[PDB]
Amino acid sequence: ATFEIVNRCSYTVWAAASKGDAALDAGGRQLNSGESWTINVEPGTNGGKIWARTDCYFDDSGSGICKTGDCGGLLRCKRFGRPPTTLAEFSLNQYGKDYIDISNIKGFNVPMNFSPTTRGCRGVRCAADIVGQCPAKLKAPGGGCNDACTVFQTSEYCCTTGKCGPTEYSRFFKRLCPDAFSYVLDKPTTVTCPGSSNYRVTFCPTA
Repeated sequence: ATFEIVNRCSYTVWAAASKGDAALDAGGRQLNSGESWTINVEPGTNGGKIWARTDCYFDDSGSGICKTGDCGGLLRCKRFGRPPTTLAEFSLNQYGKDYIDISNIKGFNVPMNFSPTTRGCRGVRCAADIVGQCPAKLKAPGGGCNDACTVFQTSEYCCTTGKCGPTEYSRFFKRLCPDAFSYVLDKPTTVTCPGSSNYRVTFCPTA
């Protein structure tokens, strides 16, 4: 499947693409405002994620640090990034279907639209100003709005017993972005697309 990752933000982002134990394609790249990066993701990829990282510094060897979404200090991500990170999540060619969603379960850093470029399903978007409206206890100094599991590490926010309800904090993310997951057991906002669809992830889609 091909994904075109487009940075419509007015600031630079460092895009990242991983399936948790391996890079997808090059795994990361700098995108200045307006730039597009086309990657290929192998069919059947399960549990892939794409996200943006902000305020990064990397040296010659592709080592350094980002204020949100850092993936162990590497330009080319092999592992998932540190919250807060708005996530585009996908599982491809799962019994003939592709499954996409956007999640705020690991917080929010940059607004995102995640849309097929082929026929047969609709996209999803979380474009609200979550960082500007973020509850004081969830604000991340680096920028971004953390989820409550990252901040407080309780069974209720992290849904560690597999039983948990919505919370004042998950309702905040849900009120601003109803089409994104707001906690682990939220009513799914997954979109089912034809198997082998192609996609565009756009950062700052309204910008």
